[PDB]
Amino acid sequence: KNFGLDVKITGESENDRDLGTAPGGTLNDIGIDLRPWAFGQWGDWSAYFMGQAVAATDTIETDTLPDKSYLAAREFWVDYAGLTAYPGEHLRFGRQRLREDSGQWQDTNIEALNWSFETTLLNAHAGVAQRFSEYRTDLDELAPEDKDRTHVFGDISTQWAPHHRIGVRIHHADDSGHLRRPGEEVDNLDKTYTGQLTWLGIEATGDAYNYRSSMPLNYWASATWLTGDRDNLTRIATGKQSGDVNAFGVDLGLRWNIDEQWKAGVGYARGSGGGKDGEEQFQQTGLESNRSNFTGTRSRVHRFGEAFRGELSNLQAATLFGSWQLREDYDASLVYHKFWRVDDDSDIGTSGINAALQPGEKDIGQELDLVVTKYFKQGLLPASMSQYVDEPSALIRFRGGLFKPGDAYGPGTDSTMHRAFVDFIWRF
Ligand SMILES: [Ca+2]
Repeated sequence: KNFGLDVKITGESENDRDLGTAPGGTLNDIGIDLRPWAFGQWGDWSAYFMGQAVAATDTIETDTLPDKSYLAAREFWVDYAGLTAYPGEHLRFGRQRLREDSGQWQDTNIEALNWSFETTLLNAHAGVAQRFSEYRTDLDELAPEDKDRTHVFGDISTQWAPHHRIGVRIHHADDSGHLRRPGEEVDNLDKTYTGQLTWLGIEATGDAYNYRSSMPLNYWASATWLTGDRDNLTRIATGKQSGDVNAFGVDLGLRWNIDEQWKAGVGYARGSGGGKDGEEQFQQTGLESNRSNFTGTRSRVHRFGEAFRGELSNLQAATLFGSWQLREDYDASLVYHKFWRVDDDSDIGTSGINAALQPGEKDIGQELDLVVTKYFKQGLLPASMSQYVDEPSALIRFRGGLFKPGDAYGPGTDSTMHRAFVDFIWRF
């Protein structure tokens, strides 16, 4: 198939993003999303384009990787698979899906040069990336954190025993911006800091993200060191405070495949925080979605809550989950989280909650998530297409989170909050 059209209809219900502390923050809306694509392959070469047309009753989210209507170019790349005789080896250039199984490093569409090498024994990847635009009719300027930020990254891992992998992973980001000079008026679209960061990681998995595992016990474990420096802006520009960064992040999980249908598991993750001038404040690459198959179903789930959508930054999370599935027809995940701040005086990086944290309070909150999918036989897509992980065929899916703020959110804030979606996907 050289041509296709992915059709997505979505309802999003959100209430209340700011927990009743500001105007807005709510949605209860519907949208249709059309994505015509073209694929072609000749010799060692291939090329790919995917566009996007969206019309919605309000500004809802139609993917998990501003006007009510817009057009976009999501993907456009050329690929060359002639460098070696390995079938799992190719080099890809242009705007593409950068993804890794945990989703905690990269899960995004971005302009890139990315080299992939996959074999039974050994997987490796290396690449560079940078955003130059959103390629959307409704956005004119990059987010400040993306402006002039380059990414270089790589990974290498081996399968040391059947279904068990271990490997290393690295990523580096350089903010080569010229922070607003002293005096000038700081724009909302201006950077809040610049610097250079390196993440060095080790990871071990045993069918961690394999929903068809032949093993009764699956696991994941990763440890990541973050080091570099930052120059932070101090609305008129007073100057900058430069400082080193040395921080740490970890993520652990166990999953028991009770039988072919039923699974249960637990998880823990921490990203350091605090220190002088935020020296020990861990943070992620900025390319991550934090979504994966950690509950052991075909459906991906936000590692840190559909609702809270925590970033691993001054953040501690404990997780409990069950999941069910029936062949390739259905799946469902039930997930419970509790969240804490590591340093009760610093912020917690990005989330799906826009409300101030009270100093001295560690109890961020807790959340219950439900994910339910029915898959249809029609629209079977080849595993080589990037959307395969989320939308391998036509399907209908419910994805929801209910968040209960803890003491870290003072009085005046709502006692409950939710974000929930229904997604319907059809493919022509
Ligand atoms: Ca509100």
